[PDB]
Amino acid sequence: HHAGYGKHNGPEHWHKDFPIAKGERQSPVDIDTHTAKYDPSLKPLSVSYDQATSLRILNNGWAFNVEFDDSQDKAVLKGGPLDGTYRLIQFHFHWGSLDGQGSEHTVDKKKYAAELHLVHWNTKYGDFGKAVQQPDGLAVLGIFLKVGSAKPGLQKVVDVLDSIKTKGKSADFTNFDPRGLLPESLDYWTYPGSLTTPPLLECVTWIVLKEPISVSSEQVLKFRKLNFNGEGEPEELMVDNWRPAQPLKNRQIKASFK
Ligand SMILES: [Zn+2]
Repeated sequence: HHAGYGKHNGPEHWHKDFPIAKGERQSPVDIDTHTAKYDPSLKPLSVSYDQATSLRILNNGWAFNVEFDDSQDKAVLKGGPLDGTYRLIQFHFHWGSLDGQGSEHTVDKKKYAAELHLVHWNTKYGDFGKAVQQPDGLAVLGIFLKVGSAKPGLQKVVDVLDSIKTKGKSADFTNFDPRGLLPESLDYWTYPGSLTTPPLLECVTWIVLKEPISVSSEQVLKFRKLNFNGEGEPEELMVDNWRPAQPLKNRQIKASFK
């Protein structure tokens, strides 16, 4: 009996096992576009994914992760609010049971159909395990998904989902280019936050892009065919695996644009 996204083990229960759930810098949060202030000190954001090396895709009962080889300095995120180099380790999505919900962060209370999280860790801390124990250990690039035209660069991911339908299943996923999941503009809000799943460590600098990518209804539907459960157990569809907006508390969201 562990945390999850159900009525008896959902986000509202998670504080019992993880007190930090009611912390001072939890995510996600609602982004009030009118209160977010342009920050001149922010340097240009640099997303260098040309040498990215994907290796596997895994259904971990919470989402599916496309894992990358981070044993070396290849796919990195730098600049913006960021000091030093952050290495891409994995990316995953959160999505809903319907197009009207699914994203973790919200924009003026608006909920998107889904949200992509590209997770990177600060190389100054040597490894991901050590990085999550630091306030500036992680940088997560957040990208909203809306339903409309299909995203060509996402189809490769959609096509393998049938092979990792249940919790614990994984499949080879080499040569996938994450650049195909990026929107045209790199305009972003930024604020200090957490992991959005247990253990909810407040080790994350959040970079959330303003421009959404569009995915087809067909692509998201195949998201919704995944299972939270393991092979051979009662089918629980993997839908609404998102944590709701959390109190902003003593934080300010900064904008990279005007
Ligand atoms: Zn996430």
